[PDB]
Amino acid sequence: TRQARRNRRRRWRERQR
RNA sequence: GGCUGGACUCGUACUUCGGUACUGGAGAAACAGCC
Repeated sequence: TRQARRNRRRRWRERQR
């Protein structure tokens, strides 16, 4: 599913926010 | 959270109008796994 990018991309990206 | 993604509900695109697809969009690094 898309909830992988919403956990993989989400975990590497939130780090920036 | 130290790491991954399997649903949701949305917003937005599509589309048979069901339903899926976009986390270069959130609630929410929530829940599951290991907890």
